[PDB]
Amino acid sequence: TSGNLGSALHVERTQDADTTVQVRNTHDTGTAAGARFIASNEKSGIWFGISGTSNTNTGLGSPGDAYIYNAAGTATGKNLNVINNQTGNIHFFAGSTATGTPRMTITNTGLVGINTAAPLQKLHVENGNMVITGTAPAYQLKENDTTDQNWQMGINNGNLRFATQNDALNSSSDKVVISQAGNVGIGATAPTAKLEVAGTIHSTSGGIKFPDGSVQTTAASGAATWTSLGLTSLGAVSMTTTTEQSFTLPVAAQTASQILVYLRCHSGNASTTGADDIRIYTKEGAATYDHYLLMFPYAGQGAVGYNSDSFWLPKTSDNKIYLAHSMAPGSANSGCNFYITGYK
Amino acid sequence: TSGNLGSALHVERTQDADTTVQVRNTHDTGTAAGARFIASNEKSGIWFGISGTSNTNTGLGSPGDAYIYNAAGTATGKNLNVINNQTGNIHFFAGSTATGTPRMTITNTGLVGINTAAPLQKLHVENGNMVITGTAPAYQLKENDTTDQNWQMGINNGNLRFATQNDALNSSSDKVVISQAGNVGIGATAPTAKLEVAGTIHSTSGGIKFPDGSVQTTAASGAATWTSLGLTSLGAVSMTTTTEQSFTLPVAAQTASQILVYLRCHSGNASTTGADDIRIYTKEGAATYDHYLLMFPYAGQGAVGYNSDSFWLPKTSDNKIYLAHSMAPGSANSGCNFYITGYK
Amino acid sequence: TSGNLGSALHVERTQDADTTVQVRNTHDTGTAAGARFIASNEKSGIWFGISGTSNTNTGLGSPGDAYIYNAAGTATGKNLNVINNQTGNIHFFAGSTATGTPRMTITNTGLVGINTAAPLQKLHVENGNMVITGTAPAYQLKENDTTDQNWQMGINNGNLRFATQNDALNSSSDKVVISQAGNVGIGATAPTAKLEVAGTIHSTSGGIKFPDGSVQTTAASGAATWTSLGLTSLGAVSMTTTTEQSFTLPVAAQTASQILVYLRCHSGNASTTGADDIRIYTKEGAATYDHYLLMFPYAGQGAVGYNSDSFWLPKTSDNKIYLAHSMAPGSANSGCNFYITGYK
Ligand SMILES: [Cl-]
Ligand SMILES: [Cl-]
Ligand code: NA
Repeated sequence: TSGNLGSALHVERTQDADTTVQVRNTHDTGTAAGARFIASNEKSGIWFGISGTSNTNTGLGSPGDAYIYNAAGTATGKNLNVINNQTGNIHFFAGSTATGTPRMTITNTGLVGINTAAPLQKLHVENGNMVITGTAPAYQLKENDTTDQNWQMGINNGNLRFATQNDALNSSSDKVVISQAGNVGIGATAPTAKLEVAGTIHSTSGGIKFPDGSVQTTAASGAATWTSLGLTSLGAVSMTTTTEQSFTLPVAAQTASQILVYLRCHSGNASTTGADDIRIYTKEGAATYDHYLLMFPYAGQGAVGYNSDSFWLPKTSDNKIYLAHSMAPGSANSGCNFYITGYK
Repeated sequence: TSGNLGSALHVERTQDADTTVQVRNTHDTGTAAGARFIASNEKSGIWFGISGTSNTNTGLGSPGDAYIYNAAGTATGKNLNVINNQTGNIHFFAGSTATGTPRMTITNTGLVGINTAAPLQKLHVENGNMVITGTAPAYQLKENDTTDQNWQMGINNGNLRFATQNDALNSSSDKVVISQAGNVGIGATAPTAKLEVAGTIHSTSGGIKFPDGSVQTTAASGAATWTSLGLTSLGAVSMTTTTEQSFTLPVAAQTASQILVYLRCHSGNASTTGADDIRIYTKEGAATYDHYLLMFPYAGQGAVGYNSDSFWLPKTSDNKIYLAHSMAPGSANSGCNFYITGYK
Repeated sequence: TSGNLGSALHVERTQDADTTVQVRNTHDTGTAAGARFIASNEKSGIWFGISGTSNTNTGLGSPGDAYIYNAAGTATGKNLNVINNQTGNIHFFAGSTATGTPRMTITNTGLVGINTAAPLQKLHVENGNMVITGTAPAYQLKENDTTDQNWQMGINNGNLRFATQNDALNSSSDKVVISQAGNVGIGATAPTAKLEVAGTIHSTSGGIKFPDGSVQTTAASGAATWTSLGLTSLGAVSMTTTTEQSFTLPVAAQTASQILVYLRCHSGNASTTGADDIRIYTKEGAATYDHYLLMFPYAGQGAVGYNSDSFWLPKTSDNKIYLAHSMAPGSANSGCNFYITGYK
């Protein structure tokens, strides 16, 4: 050996010039003219050449085109393999020599760049857009470590559709839609509102701003109208005790948030004298919700005093309402009538 | 014929070895050295070769590179056609022999795979990402069966923009935006809220959860303040009938949801005796909304009883409010005054 | 010269036919059989040929395949350059001759079409889908005029993730997520609601529709329960003036929206006679919020009249509440007690 690291037909000439094997045909008018090299076996073959400037064989291309043609012959299923056993790239230059920008590049590590020789991802389009077309084209994302939990962004009937997809990529399930109108739907598919959500909407912080006056809300709801019950008595009121009196709410209101009650009292020639702050209230455990009505009996008087109030109380879990005299007025010539008149 | 299914220069040798035509140039230092085959017509030609390891002709590549070069000559508009007339693939291998993973594959049915020989879509990037770059690069989706109802996902000024697009792909109309801040806007373009929607937001089910206390709301709105009208009388109250009395609401409140009213009554030496549950109410068709005030005249008495209440009633479509004595108290030494004092 | 615009081995024949240089090997059974052209220098070389139908050299492909093979030799880092110095295209045809649809096209201006010879963008997939696969594959959009303000649509654990990204494409920050469940989150990452927004939600117009009854809301919030204070006196009421009396709200309610107050009055043998419309109100600048309670003293009477009311008033910025007699009733045998009983 020498340690110096450097055929049926062999053409060799050492020179500061291309050593060239040329095939040539200058016939400018023959429909079948051309020049080409062919490598073949007994079944098929591969051709490398250029057609004449009047060549009509569209199987190879247009007149004057160049071609690399792997023929059919009697062979089937054959590949054409383009192989760079090198750490360089495969460069495709079109409309320039190699001094131009490579239109496409396949690096030695598998990356593919369009309009860039240095791709950053497996496919990288430099300084340009991408488009896909069809009757329902979709950009799909297939996750390999999971099973049938894939995604896609597609178009259908002008609606941009974000849909899940299976590992076979053939059973989409629309989850989000945006129409040409600009309306978005999440679980809806014909979004009429600017944003329809077929489900609960949650503000984790901040709450909800409104458009008429930029109203900011982070609470709940209220009311405006109510169901009347007329003068539905809650029971007899004792006039002789200052202890707590309970009353059971009508079944109809046992499902309400608020109840409206009416308390009326009168006193003529009473058996006591003094100010009775009647307390009306509902209970949620320790908490109470409290209203008062004044009843001032004056013993012996030849007249009749009277008072009433109508007010709202929270409807609580125990379905009761309570009443308590601060001073027992007495039943003599006096009265106290307690009614539930509405609920909501 | 035989049924056995199997040139200006013809090189044939049947053998268990490559039959080879070789051109060769070992000049390692010439700036113009190389070896190549050329097929040409009278206008242009195509070269297949390798340059010398000191070749400086950058039109073909870097020193020592291999090349397929379709020349310009005097020909214009010509194609280079790479043709596999076979049901196999076109394989591009870079950095390996054919025993490696094909970097790119073009199947016989038109599918293109990067890093996979078995693509599932027309373009399929196996085990890698895709990126597009520019000053406003966009992934576009063109629908062919429709006319100018296309979509795209682009970037502009750090904002991810989902915009409709025409079949010419040159007139985007932003519909959704997400900023680097993380804010989303639907019909807005400078989203300040975490989610701005230039239009109605609809919860089809579930309603709306809140962040302070996880409040869940599926209703509407209420109030807190109101417009005062002072003591604006609603009209004279008859003291002599138990039939329904109507009164017309002031024009100012005819647009409100609720009205606040004040009813006062007094009775001295009256002409009747008994409990009068005065009923004050508003009407929506069959429905009524009802309050009561007690008035207990006592004939002959040398004193004056008095009562009043101030309360809210729904403002209804007929713009009226009504009053009804359960017992006519009489006008003698007595009075009933009815006022609308506010609305909201 | 003539103005007419039209080698170590030179093969030329002008004819209406291909002028052909052929190399051929019909050995159908040799594991090493093949036919090929080779261009080489002293380090490496490039081969163009076809393998025998029993050729086992997988480095070139499968038996009978055709190949363009840029060899390793003693050369490193070398490119294979495919160059069309023409305004035409580079066409890749697979499964057809050039009369078919080009599977891939590289135009002279750099555009790349799959299944189309006339691409509209730098990369254009005609009548087909695109898919990317991996353990977390992403479609990325890199903006060049800005610095580290890029976007991407990826998949991770079945969740479609819209995340910002840097110009190095290696530090994603999830901003929007959609789960296989169909739930969307903006700033959340495990969306439980159909739409979670970790921040304020803004309706620029239209407001908010609801699902139970299609309720439409564009306002704010209300209440239902409240904090009781019992009978907490607001101060002494003067009985001798019709001028405005102020009272300071308890510190506990100075942070509330509404306050609930209780006013009681009684009158026996008074020193005046007439109707006193006691006015109770809160102030926001010019605006007042007004309730009234009737007190009708009757001088000399041998009885005691009484009245009370309990009602809600807006809690205003000045933390005061006010009271005003329309006629001073007098302190003789009479009383007026004013309490704040609740707030919310
Ligand atoms: Cl009275
Ligand atoms: Cl009262
Ligand atoms: Na009274």
